[PDB]
Amino acid sequence: AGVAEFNDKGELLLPKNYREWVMVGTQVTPTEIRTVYVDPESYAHWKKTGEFRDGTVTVKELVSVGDRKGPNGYFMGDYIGLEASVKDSQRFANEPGNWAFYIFYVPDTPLVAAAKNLPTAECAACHKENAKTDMVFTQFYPVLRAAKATGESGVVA
Amino acid sequence: AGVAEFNDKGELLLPKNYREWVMVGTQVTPTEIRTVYVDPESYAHWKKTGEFRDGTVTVKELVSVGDRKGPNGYFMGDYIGLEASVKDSQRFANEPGNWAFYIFYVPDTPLVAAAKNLPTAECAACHKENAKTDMVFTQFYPVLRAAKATGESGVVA
Ligand code: HEC
Ligand code: HEC
Repeated sequence: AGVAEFNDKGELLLPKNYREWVMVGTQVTPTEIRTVYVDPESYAHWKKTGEFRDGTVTVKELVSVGDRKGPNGYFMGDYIGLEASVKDSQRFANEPGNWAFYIFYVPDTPLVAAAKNLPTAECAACHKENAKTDMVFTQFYPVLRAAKATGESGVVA
Repeated sequence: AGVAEFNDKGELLLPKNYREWVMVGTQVTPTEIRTVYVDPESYAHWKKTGEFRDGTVTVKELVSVGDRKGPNGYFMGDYIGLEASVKDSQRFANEPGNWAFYIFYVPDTPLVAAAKNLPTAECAACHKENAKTDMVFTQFYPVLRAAKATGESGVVA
């Protein structure tokens, strides 16, 4: 059933300590950096199978960009947004791929402790139309690639 | 003593599964993305104390940049390099801050299974001269900031 926690009305509670999950890719929009996490048990399953288990949770964390000069570059600035997706064949039996999509906050919609699953036109449509693997954009996540192709979570000599 | 493993001649062995460690910041050079990891036990200590324990290992992983068009952005491409640093008051009693610095590979120096600690002019000098906190560039690592300032590894409502 996985790591997702839901309140009585079925809203997804803010995942806890997700920055300790496995970071699978980071993207930059030319302004924003996005960091993508997969919960450790789902990542472990992925290593073994190249599949997203029932109960998989992903988190996408949005940051502004800081500028470094010397001793030049960009770095993760302020946290400005948080999205998540959850796979559950039972709870989301009627959603495409059994995935539900969520916004916790973005440039201003204020932060909620619990989020309602979003309509397919808003989120799932793009994902199911374009994502390489089961509605997750693994074409952009080299941590997952090395994990699936070789069972590894790092370079090996 | 921490997670670092050394061979008989005192060379640091390639850390294993470091992409499962805690990613503390990602940087972009305007061409390359760099991802920075802190081993989970040292991260846990940091959460509690705002200090790098004896035995702390950090890893900096270097990637080329892929280009995404639709459905525009940049993403982590090919792995092209790996550096590490290790704090040990006993093993590195004679190094600045007791930190040793290492290159496993970069655009071509080929990959080694084990790396020798590098001279201070090459690595430690810049770090000890410019890094905010104990020779680690925490001024650029917002995961560590939120962890130290609030004990949190994620946004809380
Ligand atoms: C990244 C994303 C993630 C990370 C996990 C994954 O499925 O890859 C989540 C949980 C999420 N988004 Fe999503 N999205 C798109 C692309 C190309 C990427 C990876 C590349 C990058 O980050 O730069 C995503 C694409 C799209 C998209 C195309 C027009 C739409 C309309 C959406 N995404 C919409 C949503 C959501 C609705 C608010 C939502 C909660 C998402 N995405 C979650
Ligand atoms: C990042 C780095 C890390 C990550 C941990 C940390 O100490 O912050 C390691 C293990 C490492 N480098 Fe390092 N370095 C510099 C800066 C500003 C950052 C963070 C910003 C970013 O990644 O864009 C670093 C600075 C410098 C520098 C200034 C001229 C020098 C000469 C070096 N660094 C040299 C080295 C190493 C010698 C080959 C080496 C093994 C490093 N750094 C490791």
